[PDB]
Amino acid sequence: NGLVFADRTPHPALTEAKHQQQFFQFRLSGQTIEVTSEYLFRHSDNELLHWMVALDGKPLASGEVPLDVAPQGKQLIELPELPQPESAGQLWLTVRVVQPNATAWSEAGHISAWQQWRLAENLSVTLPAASHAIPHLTTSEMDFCIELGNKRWQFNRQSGFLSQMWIGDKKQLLTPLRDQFTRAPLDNDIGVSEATRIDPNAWVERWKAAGHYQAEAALLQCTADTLADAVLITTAHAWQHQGKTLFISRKTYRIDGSGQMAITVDVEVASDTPHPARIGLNCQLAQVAERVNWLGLGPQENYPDRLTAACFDRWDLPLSDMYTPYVFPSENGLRCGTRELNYGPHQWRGDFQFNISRYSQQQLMETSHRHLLHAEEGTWLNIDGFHMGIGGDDSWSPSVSAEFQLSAGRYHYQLVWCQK
Amino acid sequence: GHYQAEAALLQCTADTLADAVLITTAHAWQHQGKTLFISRKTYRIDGSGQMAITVDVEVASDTPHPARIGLNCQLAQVAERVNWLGLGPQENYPDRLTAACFDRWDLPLSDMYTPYVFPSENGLRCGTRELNYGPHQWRGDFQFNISRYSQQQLMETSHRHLLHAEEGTWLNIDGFHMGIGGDDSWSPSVSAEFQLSAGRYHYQLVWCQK
Ligand code: NA
Repeated sequence: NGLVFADRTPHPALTEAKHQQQFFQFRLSGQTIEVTSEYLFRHSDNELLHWMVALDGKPLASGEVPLDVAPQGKQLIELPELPQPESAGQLWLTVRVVQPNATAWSEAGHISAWQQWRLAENLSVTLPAASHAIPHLTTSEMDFCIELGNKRWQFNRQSGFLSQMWIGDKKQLLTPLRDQFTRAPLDNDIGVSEATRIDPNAWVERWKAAGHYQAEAALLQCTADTLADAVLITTAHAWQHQGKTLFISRKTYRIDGSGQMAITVDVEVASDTPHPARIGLNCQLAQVAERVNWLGLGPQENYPDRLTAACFDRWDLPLSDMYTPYVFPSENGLRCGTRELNYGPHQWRGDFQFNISRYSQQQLMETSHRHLLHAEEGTWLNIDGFHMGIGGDDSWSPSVSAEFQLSAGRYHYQLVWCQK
Repeated sequence: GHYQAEAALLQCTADTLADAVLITTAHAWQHQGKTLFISRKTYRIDGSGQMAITVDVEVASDTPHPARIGLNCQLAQVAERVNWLGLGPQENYPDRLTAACFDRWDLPLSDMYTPYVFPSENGLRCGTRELNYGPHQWRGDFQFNISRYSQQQLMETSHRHLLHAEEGTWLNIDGFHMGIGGDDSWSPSVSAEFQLSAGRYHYQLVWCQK
């Protein structure tokens, strides 16, 4: 039940505790930062404030101001009028309180508090320079093949999914790109439930009994169209369990001249089915790469009801760090509010949540101990428009708060998949 | 500048499909060089006369959250009755809708107008899946008001008795609408969870004849 492993390696939840338990509070108003001390006895005499402004990851300004705050007191810090941003994007402000001198309990340079705000945002209005290339639609009884130069997209007409992609003669997928509404159950999803003594109120059991894990996709529609400068693929699927429709998924794929695939997804969720664990897509990628790069919340694991500690910046970690090694394996390694993701030859743009690793949701839920896991061929990807909270007020009864349950009935998300 | 903002056209293309015609548009609302709103739409007209409209709006994070995200027009038709499947039968808003019930409702046009002595936005009905007026039918998941008075007349006139009915019927169909508040009437009182602050909004509508 610990915040740390038995060998004292931190769980991701330790960072969330550090941030919420901070001793300095911050408000922003125009160009003024207000800092409040929550110390009862000491002055801030080993503290200074580092601030920085970045446009979509790229720094534009930074600076330092010594902190001089009495117990329970306030200090007003006025930012210099900041250089105007050139292009489009959202400006972000980050502050951190740094301890310059070593103590009996910390190293010099130790970070004790932090906070972020959105500043000015300029929206992209200018039409991206209209390219000339034009994608080529090839139709057979079993498939739709889209070709742009030497890039190839294959849609299966029987199953209704993007079943393979090609750059030249190099294939990208080991498993087709499909919808996903399930996660490998966390301890909070399971609670005190067991094979010998089932607890029907637990999230895992409501999910099992409704047939979420056994749901079979059934194609409703699958059409292909040529436009002026692109090809459009329209699909619709029903997920059913023994006659009862659980979810309907409606998608458009738009592949244009610049070689980008715009995916638009619209999902309906039956009001009387237990709210699903996630609403997204998954596939098994052929490529295994070293690093993972993203513009979003990080660097550590973060979930919708546990993402306050994470900051919005540009992050770059090795693949093995995007997986959290819980002793009892479960869904893990998510990062939220991501605008861009980069892995090997692939780039994904939008506003989504993701995890990425060598283990599939199926392997994670079938294995009881972490040492028993084996890396699978390629890399398993999950990209969710929406993901249920993880809870934790206790681990023996539903604890996910109402504002974190996927309960809206109708959902929308869009992604762009291209090459970097 | 929300009231003074002018729609600038970014894109407007047409494509013929196997069974339909698809119109794509994009607009940007600006004031003194700042982009407030961007609206991206597709209209799809299929073989059965139905028009499917898809809208995606971006709102600038540093502009004050908008009062509504929707569409308007002035219809030529003046009909006796309004018929809808949604919350009703009385006026209801996102932070004042619990009393309303979901069902099929049917009222004379004049009932779709609340005669507040000082005139303002009035008459909204929320959580609607279907609206009927004359030979028109709208389907989706939206909020609406319908009346003989433009938002503009309503905002320029000070006493209800000084209002005059306009030719035809003004229709407002919103994907989203800001709460009304009222914990008091002398400071901002709309609670955070009823402000339109998500930055990106999506809604869809089918328009047909019946
Ligand atoms: Na008025």
